[PDB]
Amino acid sequence: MTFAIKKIHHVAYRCKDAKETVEWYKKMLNMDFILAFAEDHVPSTKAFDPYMHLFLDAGQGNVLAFFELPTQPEMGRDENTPQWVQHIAFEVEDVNALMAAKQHLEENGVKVLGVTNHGIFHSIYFFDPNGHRLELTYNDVRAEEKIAKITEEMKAEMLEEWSKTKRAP
Amino acid sequence: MTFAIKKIHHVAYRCKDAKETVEWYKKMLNMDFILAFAEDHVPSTKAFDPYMHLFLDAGQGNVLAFFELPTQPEMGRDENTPQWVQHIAFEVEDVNALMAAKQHLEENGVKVLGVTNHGIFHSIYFFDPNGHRLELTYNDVRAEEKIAKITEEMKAEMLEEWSKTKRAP
Ligand SMILES: [Zn+2]
Ligand SMILES: [Zn+2]
Repeated sequence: MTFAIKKIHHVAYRCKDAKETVEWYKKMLNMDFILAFAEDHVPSTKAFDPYMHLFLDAGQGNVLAFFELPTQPEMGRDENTPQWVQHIAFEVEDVNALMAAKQHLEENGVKVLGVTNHGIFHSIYFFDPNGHRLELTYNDVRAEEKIAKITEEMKAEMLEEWSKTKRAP
Repeated sequence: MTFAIKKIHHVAYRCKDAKETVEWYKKMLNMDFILAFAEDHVPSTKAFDPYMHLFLDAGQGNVLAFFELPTQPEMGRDENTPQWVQHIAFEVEDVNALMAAKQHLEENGVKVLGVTNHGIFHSIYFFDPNGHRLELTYNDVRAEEKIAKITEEMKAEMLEEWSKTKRAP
């Protein structure tokens, strides 16, 4: 291979209101507003169809990005997929940070589920003001040791068995 | 604030076939398979409803994650939102890496759009085997200088004007 992925540059979703979204992510998660692009038409088309594209700081140079499309029909969803599948999780340093976040969100009126033990990490869950599913998580102190038990042979075997049976291997 | 977001921990989407997805991301983008969770029922429910949750290495500890839900109705989409809105972009080091990636993808039969100049970064676009919109990008050498021209006052003003008019400020 002549190239390697460095990191996630940005992950983009639709939002209902750019200013309300910027304000919420700053207030609830201290995520700073980096920049915005905006145009009154979609590239290569003439028709009036404005958008605002916003970048938010998600840490270590990662960006959480939104588009507001004020002349498009209201955002919907993939009705064939459960809500818990599509989500974004952000890492916090440790349990003290996760509990701090949980308390802060609750004090600001956000319903928070958790803490949930996923073995290699521990998480809390809440919705953003656009209905996106968010997760905050910290890695278990023994996470790398538990992951390292998965050998390349086990990975191959698990995928093959799953491909054959579509039951948990 | 008593906590800070460190980075994106994982971003999750649905995939149609776990093994084909793992194989494609390794072949096309050299993204390694880290681990998988699988169960035959969704937590807290009894009914047969298996899933496989896979983590792929997206660089610097970021994870691109997928779920395969083999007993659910086929994946769909939000029909009220254009395809170009929801997407994920991964960073490459520089133009040589982006052109290497473009050539590699094309040699493996992937249609690639680009290179597109976005001023602060340069990008190529292609679909994954699940219909997700992918982007590879490298940052312009003067990107930080161009972004630094946006003062906190300009950000406030742009959001206020946009909130009022819903036209590009
Ligand atoms: Zn998760
Ligand atoms: Zn993009």
